[PDB]
Amino acid sequence: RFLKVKNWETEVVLTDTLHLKSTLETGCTEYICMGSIMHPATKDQLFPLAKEFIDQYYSSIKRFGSKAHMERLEEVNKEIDTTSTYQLKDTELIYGAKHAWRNASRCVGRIQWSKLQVFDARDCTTAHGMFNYICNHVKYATNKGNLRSAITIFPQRTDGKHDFRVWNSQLIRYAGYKQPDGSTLGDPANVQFTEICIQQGWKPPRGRFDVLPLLLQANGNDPELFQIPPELVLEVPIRHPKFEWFKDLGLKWYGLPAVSNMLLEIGGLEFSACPFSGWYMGTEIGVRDYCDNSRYNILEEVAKKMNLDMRKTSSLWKDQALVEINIAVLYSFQSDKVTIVDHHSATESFIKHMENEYRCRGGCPADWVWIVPPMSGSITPVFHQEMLNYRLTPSFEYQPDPWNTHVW
Amino acid sequence: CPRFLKVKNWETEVVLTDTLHLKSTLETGCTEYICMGSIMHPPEDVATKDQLFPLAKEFIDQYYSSIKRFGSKAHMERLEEVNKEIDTTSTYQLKDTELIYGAKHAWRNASRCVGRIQWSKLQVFDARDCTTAHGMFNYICNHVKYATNKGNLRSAITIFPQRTDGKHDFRVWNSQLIRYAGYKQPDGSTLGDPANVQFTEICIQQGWKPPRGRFDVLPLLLQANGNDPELFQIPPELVLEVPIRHPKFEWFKDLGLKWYGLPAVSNMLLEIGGLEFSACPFSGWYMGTEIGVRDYCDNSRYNILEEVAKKMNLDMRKTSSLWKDQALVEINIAVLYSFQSDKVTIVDHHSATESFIKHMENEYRCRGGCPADWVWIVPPMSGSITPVFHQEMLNYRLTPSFEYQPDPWNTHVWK
Ligand code: HEM
Ligand code: HEM
Ligand SMILES: CNCCc1cc(C#N)cc(OCc2ccc3c(C)cc(N)nc3c2)c1
Ligand SMILES: CNCCc1cc(C#N)cc(OCc2ccc3c(C)cc(N)nc3c2)c1
Ligand SMILES: C[C@H](O)[C@H](O)[C@H]1CNc2nc(N)[nH]c(=O)c2N1
Ligand SMILES: C[C@H](O)[C@H](O)[C@H]1CNc2nc(N)[nH]c(=O)c2N1
Ligand SMILES: [Zn+2]
Repeated sequence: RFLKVKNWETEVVLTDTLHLKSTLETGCTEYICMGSIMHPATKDQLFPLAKEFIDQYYSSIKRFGSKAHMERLEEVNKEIDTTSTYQLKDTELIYGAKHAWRNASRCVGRIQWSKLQVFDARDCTTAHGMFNYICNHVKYATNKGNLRSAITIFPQRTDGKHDFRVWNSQLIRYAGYKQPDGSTLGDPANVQFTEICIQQGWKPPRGRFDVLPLLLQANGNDPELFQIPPELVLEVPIRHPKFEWFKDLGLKWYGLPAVSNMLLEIGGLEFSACPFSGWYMGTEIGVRDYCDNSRYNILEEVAKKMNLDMRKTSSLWKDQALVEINIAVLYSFQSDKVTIVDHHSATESFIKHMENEYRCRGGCPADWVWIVPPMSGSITPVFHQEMLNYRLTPSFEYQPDPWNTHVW
Repeated sequence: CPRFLKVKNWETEVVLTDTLHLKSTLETGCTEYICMGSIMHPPEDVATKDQLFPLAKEFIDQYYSSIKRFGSKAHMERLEEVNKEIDTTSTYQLKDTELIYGAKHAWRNASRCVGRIQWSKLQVFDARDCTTAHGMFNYICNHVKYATNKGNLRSAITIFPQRTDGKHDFRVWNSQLIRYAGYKQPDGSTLGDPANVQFTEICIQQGWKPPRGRFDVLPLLLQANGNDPELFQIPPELVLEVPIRHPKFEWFKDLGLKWYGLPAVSNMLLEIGGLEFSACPFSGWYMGTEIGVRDYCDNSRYNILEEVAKKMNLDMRKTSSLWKDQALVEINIAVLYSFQSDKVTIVDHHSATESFIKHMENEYRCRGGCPADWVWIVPPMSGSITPVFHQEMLNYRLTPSFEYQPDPWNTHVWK
């Protein structure tokens, strides 16, 4: 069936055909919707999946059923038959990575999807190799503040006992320390990871914003610690354009958001190590990272310096402080010429991106729960935009944390 | 389908277990290959006898289970009595006790409502003896006066006769009992509430003489027994309003904004045991954001962000200054302050979302679940600093329920 989606602000109606191509389940059924749930090979499995991907690749370059296409099918078939897997061509790898981003239903930044620098690291064999590759990624992506989207792809999974993994959840994150008095210093999101680094030999500064070491696992071996050279770690001290006292809060963040714990799937092949990076939407830092109760939780401190009456919730003192923090963050990044996008501009771009995809591609899978910003929702255009969510491959998937799997 | 489904709160780590979804009745619109969770809405004929029996039995069973008389003599007798009614008259009538139970539970089952901790405290007004629009007007006026209660608002529903053949429907044509007019101007601009321009035009055609102001309370347009609808003015003394002022910004009053105290939705259909109540206005009290974010700041509504921001002397040329966000917060601060000052019941979005979490938890424990639509439950501003943002929810449709129905002017056969 052709499915329609309406924008209730502009009354624009798009028609979705693309969803007809998905073959992977979403978690919902006819009788129960799980749209707010965060997470609901063999030779015989592998070839149909490879064939599907090869087919859409040669279809994408307008040479479906070509001599080259047919040969590739045969090439891939023989290679699965004789090795229980196959290797992607470089062109395929790049096409696959861009489309995993394209298909990422939860990403509001996908207007950029085809500007992705793809680093092929499939010849890597050791944690030291991974560290070199990651350093180059970071240096290239940071670009002195003029951030550039990139992904580095390490060797595919083989038998499951020789996985490459980046144990860090992002390449750059701050440590979190569980205090004697039961509280938390630094980032409470990373307390467990920090403890593993400590246990593995990392000597913690025990400050509020200590950059974590890289913890890297190659070919299924024990992971090894590495310090990212500090000149590669671009950071922004947070200040406020009106409140002189804001800089006295001591807040800072890092410029490069680079998620490193997801799994890239292309044509049935699994890439368990594929750190990918872009640039920040301000709310990621200013709302979630700084103001989640289970994160840096700074609302009370800021509201106090703002001298706001904090006794009753209906004074909306949290909401006032939230906006000012997010102002400061955008101002700080912009003053230091570090790429950042505000949630108005970002969501705006995403609506334009949806219109592009519906025209040229017949749809765009999108997850309203994640696309709508964590503040000021309904004064952004995506709030009023009906979206259809469905799962297309290639894709980025969640995977279990390595310390639950690995035996040393 | 699995017997136990789990939901997690990502802030508190609390994990709840849902068994109530097993009692789900109609489809959600999703399939296993697509999710329609952000779609707003995923023939003139009525239920046949065969369609009607199992729906009635289902409801009667559920009623007697609730009062701990399942399998009792009374239960079996009521079953038999209902069965005979349907067989000889192709429909049946609810007992008052059943009617009150069904109405309370349609609210309890309303996945999009954040206010459901209050569900058992609902004043049900039985208007199934109503025969004319004048009578509907009498019932609606009494409802408004009772629910308003001089500002100490009390939740209530008034239930007009159920549907019979579908050519004799009772309808309130208004979408809410109390709403403001909108008037499209020859030059393309709108006066009043742009959301209501269509309904307003209908009223004007029906004879209404419009004041043509910014906040003119609309007349009731009331359809009894399938007849042409009739106009009635609500006695202005029955319409509680709050002028919007600001605890710090003295100039805020000069904006001349006000809103009405009583949110009373009147265009939904109540379904109980396969019976359809097409006219069933229900009312509660407001969450601030319903007025301060949506009513006032939606672009296709009153759209006041700009004018407020200018009076705040904000720099408005760069979106990254968050002038919209800054203005939005102050507007919502004003609304809560004005209502509280005038002692009209209102709830802020922090308090409401916290109550709903406690409510949900209690429902999971005492009922085996609580259907919730995250896309509607999370407030239109400051989402993640409310506890519902981090709460996984399962959405599914239980009966009795409130349902959408077609706009009456689109279907009505004019006499
Ligand atoms: C270029 C600028 C980008 C911006 C502004 C952006 C923005 C965002 C935001 C705000 C989220 C929600 C994050 C959260 O709340 O945790 C997100 C999710 C996501 N992004 Fe993007 N993103 C960008 C680039 C990219 C790139 C380059 C990739 C991959 C090559 C990517 C893949 C993803 C994926 C897979 C998710 C969802 C992960 C999940 O399911 O948990 N994004 N993005
Ligand atoms: C008592 C105080 C109440 C509060 C604070 C409250 C709050 C809300 C809010 C904020 C919404 C979202 C509205 C929107 O964005 O359009 C909503 C929706 C809804 N409420 Fe409640 N509500 C209350 C009482 C009631 C009552 C008494 C009923 C019925 C007996 C009810 C039934 C519903 C239904 C059916 C919806 C969703 C309508 C739809 O699907 O479009 N509510 N409520
Ligand atoms: C409490 N937060 C946990 C939610 C989360 C989990 C995982 C994983 N695995 C991955 C996630 O990725 C979000 C993401 C991914 C990529 C991003 C890029 C490339 C840029 C950007 N600005 N934000 C991103 C944000 C998020
Ligand atoms: C502008 N978009 C309108 C979306 C909407 C449509 C319908 C219908 N039909 C009914 C709706 O009801 C929302 C609602 C219903 C009852 C409420 C009560 C009883 C109290 C309250 N504070 N808000 C309500 C809000 C909303
Ligand atoms: C497209 C989207 O489903 C639509 O804008 C919804 C989103 N969530 C909402 N949530 C509430 N409470 N009220 C609404 O009117 C809407 N509108
Ligand atoms: C329970 C709920 O699904 C969860 O809190 C989600 C809601 N929406 C989100 N949206 C974004 N962008 N990021 C998130 O981490 C979340 N968390
Ligand atoms: Zn769904």
